[PDB]
Amino acid sequence: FDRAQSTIANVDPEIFAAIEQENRRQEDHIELIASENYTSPAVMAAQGSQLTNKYAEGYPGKRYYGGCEYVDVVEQLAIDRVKQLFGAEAANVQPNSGSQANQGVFFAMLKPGDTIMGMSLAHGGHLTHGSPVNMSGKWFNVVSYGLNENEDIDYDAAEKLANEHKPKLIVAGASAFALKIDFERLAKIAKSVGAYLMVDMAHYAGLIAAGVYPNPVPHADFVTTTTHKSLRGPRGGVILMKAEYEKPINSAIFPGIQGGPLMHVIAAKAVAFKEALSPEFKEYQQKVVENARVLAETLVKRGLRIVSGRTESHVMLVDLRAKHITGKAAEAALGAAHITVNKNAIPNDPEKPFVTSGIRLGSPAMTTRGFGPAEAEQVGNLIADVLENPEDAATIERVRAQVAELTKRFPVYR
Amino acid sequence: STIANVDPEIFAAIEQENRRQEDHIELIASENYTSPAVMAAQGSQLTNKYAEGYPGKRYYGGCEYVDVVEQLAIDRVKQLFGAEAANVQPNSGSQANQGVFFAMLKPGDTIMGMSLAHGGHLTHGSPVNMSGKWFNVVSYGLNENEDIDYDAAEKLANEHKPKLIVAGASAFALKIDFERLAKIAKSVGAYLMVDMAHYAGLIAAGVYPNPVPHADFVTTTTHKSLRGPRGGVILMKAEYEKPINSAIFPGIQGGPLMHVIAAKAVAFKEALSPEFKEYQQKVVENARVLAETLVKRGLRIVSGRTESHVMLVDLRAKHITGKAAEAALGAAHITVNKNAIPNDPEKPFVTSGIRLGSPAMTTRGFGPAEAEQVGNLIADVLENPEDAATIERVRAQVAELTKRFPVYR
Ligand SMILES: Cc1ncc(COP(=O)(O)O)c(CNCC(=O)O)c1O
Ligand SMILES: Cc1ncc(COP(=O)(O)O)c(CNCC(=O)O)c1O
Repeated sequence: FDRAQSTIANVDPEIFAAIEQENRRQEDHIELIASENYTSPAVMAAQGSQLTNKYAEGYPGKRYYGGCEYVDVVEQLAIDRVKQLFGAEAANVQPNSGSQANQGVFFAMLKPGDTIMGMSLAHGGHLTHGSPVNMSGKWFNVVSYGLNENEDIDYDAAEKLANEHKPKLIVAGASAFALKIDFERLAKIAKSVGAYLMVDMAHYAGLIAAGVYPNPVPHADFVTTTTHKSLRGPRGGVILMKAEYEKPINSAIFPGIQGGPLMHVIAAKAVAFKEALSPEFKEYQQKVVENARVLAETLVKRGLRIVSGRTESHVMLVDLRAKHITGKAAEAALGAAHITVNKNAIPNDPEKPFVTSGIRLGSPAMTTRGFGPAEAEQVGNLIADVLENPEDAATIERVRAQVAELTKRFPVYR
Repeated sequence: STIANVDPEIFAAIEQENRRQEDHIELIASENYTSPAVMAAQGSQLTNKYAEGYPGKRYYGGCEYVDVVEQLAIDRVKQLFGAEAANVQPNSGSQANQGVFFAMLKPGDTIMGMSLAHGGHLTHGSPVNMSGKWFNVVSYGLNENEDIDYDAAEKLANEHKPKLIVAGASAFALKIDFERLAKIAKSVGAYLMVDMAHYAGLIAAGVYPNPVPHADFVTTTTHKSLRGPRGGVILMKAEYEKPINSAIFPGIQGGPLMHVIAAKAVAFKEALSPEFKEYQQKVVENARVLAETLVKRGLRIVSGRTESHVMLVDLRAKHITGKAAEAALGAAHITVNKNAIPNDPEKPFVTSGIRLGSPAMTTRGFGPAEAEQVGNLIADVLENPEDAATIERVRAQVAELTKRFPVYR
């Protein structure tokens, strides 16, 4: 237990080597997975702290164990800051993940077998929004809604579904949707059938905090989110709720579905929220939206199609059919050229779910490492180059060579 | 980008918590001090990676190096406990338990677990926990001798026919007869799940009976006596590998915390060393000596002895409640927690006992002599909890101990 002797290299050479290779992989690859980001050294330092040694069951000033004076300060700062970030009436910063945040809401307000509404997985919804192989879909009755012919959210069909099936709770938000979501319209739909509105803003949370994407907080009963992704924090979850749901939400997280919170991660959440309150963060998110638009614009110029026809956020879904390539094949080829994306089903995808006709692209990560409009356009063209000739070794080589020039010029961690 | 520069408030709070861990003798049985190497791992850049799925079977590309990490964690924890399969992704012990429930049960099914009043955990069927709110819970407890009442448990099993039986505890000092519990479960066609969270480190070192050969599922925290990062693990027989893995993902979790899994692997590496078995031998020794010392001073140990890291102290002969004992001891910089004893005459928030554990103090270097001194220091406070002179004298001696035995050097 000497900090000079107990280093990863000294204790575990294998793990040391793996972490080192992952550090270099993060430098040497252009990351375009929309859910990924690079969190600050300050954030990482916090969850590498001795706060992992503390059991702090309960809430600030209301713990089961003693000695929680300082972790109470930590958690309350996290609570106050995330409340300030989104203008929420109350908050819970203990969810271990985005999944647990969502489950926390379900446990608080629902009973197994209740009917819920959520965006279909096939049209950009998340697993925890009602997938039959997820708890949300196996232990509850799920009625899903999707997009219309214009590839915008079909609010009319959702309203008809709400009146027909009378859900106890409506889930909104997405893992792969490029446009602004009309939270006010959804709140009216939910109120019209006496349902709760839960918005999962995990992907947009950073953009919302900077005010470059609509805030669901004034409209929703509950707002759940991850602290990683566009919020650029540590890996974990947060529940935002109206004051009237403070008691059941806090009780649901503990002792409902969790035990001792990860106080070291909560500290990291607090550091991330502090960063998110700065003017620099708003400037970062403005560049996130700009880079995403430029990336989508460039792909359209090269003959690709964007689902919904445009992006109004950090993310886009690219229809690949014009280049006669599957999402799976595109993901692999792009990967060989050191560009990380992920395959993703498009609306009415003619391919199998594990094959798909599209790729999901996001700008938060590349924006964090300093990419601007010019680089975003270059990346778009590099992507198209691979898509038009995915198995040509010479093409992959040329692109990988240019990617190397970008990553050397824009290092992630200095 | 340091915490001090970026977030002065959080930095100061962390520094204060560092000092608090040094300046207090920690006897909360679930607490420990994990190594700098472990902390460094979950402070790594692996927090930047989404790795939904399992090694070699991810949704996303670029998982080559986190795959090496997770598989090292899986292989090492399999080796530590002789398990046929393992899942190292649970975010906590609670999620580890929920993973098993989601895999094998449907809402409304009947389960058996140790009662909370007799040392069981929240996730073993508490009505305000998921385990107890969405399932029908039949609890079993201790007999008159304050050992597990296996006869009553077998009768309850035959009567209520649970689909699953949970064993393990948060506050039980004796060796649990896992083989007996397995026979019971098999007789009624029930699964046996053992939650070994408190004993996992002792079990890895072979100083406490291993439930793995006898149970269908063994869940645990990676913190506590195993001395790793905060998180959970499921160990399971090979025939249940698929439903368990599927239940963790995409069942109840999403992206695993790869930085914490790396920290788990480092902790498992440490637990495989000869130094760890020697550590756990000292853990058992110090707990026994602590219990022995308290008995000489007139206190009583629930179950009459300890065979592990933990003990539940009956405080009634000293005419002090667990609540008062915890408060007075805390003032003297000795951290314990109140705990109800079997047939406790006091209200649940008052109790007639305190739970004590040796893992934390053993980790910072306490031996048999220090364990005995701590026992006497505790008894001094218990016998005069409101005496200012007694609290100060004990605090001064505690200060002498924490200075000679620093947690982090
Ligand atoms: C919208 C949304 N909500 C929750 C999650 C998962 O949270 P986790 O911390 O992984 O339990 C996600 C995750 N999706 C990953 C991705 O889109 O790549 C999500 O999108
Ligand atoms: C036996 C047992 N099982 C699960 C847990 C909690 O896991 P967590 O990571 O907190 O969700 C515990 C926890 N107990 C606290 C204590 O005993 O002090 C446990 O003992």
